[PDB]
Formats: sequence, C-alpha cells, structure tokens
Amino acid sequence: KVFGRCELAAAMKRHGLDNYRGYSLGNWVCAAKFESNFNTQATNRNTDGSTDYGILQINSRWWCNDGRTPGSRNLCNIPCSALLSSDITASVNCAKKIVSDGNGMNAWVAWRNRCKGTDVQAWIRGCRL
Ligand SMILES: [Cl-]
Ligand SMILES: [Cl-]
Ligand SMILES: [Cl-]
Ligand SMILES: [Cl-]
Ligand SMILES: [Cl-]
Ligand SMILES: [Cl-]
Ligand SMILES: [Cl-]
Ligand code: NA
Repeated sequence: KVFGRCELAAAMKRHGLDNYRGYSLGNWVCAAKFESNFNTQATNRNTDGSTDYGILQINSRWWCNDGRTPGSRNLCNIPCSALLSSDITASVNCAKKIVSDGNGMNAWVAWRNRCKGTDVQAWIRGCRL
C-alpha cells in the first residue's frame, strides 16, 4: 500500500505513535516519507546482507527474522514479511521498541539526516487528525 501523507498520519495516530517517546506525529511521517516514500512494501538490502522492511525500513540485523541475516537478532519477535502489510500495526509495534532502545529516532539514519531539527509539523499540516 502507498499511503497519502495525512492518511498515514491518521493511521500512525490510530496506533498510538503520535508523541510516542515524545516524538510528534510529523517526525514519524517525515521518517516514513524518506525511509519508504509511504510504501508499505518497500524492501532495501544493506551492504552487510541485512535487509530493511516496510514503511519505517526496520532492519533484519536486530528487529525481525528473514532467515537470511546470519548472526542477527529478532527483537520484535516477528517475521520481517509482517512489516510489509497494508495494516501498519506490526511496523508501529516494532518501531515503538526501536525508539525506546536508547537513541530515540536517531536509529533511523534518514530521520537524523533529513527530518531531525526541521519543521516536521509541515508533514501533518492540513490533516484532519
Ligand atoms: Cl508527501
Ligand atoms: Cl509534528
Ligand atoms: Cl536470519
Ligand atoms: Cl532475538
Ligand atoms: Cl519468522
Ligand atoms: Cl493501518
Ligand atoms: Cl529521545
Ligand atoms: Na534478524
């Protein structure tokens, strides 16, 4: 599924991400935009052989099981394929564990490089939330 901006903002708020660990909804929408372009089916292989999955590009090195990331963990206790669903519940639940892990949203390098410090409220501007 390819979400629209306000459609995703609404779904993220529906699943309790708005202001989770103090990160406003615009931070989450901006991270999704630059990680996946709002596409739930996005996959991208890393140089080290891990893969990032879904709307928030969650990495198999730590967070989900894809059966092909030797030495990796599965701290969200989910198959990485669950992170590609039209329903974002699994991605949200796992993202809540990642952003609690100690470095907040810096875990998402695209958030650190493209969203952090910016006018992230623009991402929810106009949305009926
Ligand atoms: Cl957009
Ligand atoms: Cl915001
Ligand atoms: Cl594996
Ligand atoms: Cl594990
Ligand atoms: Cl699995
Ligand atoms: Cl959803
Ligand atoms: Cl923080
Ligand atoms: Na893994």
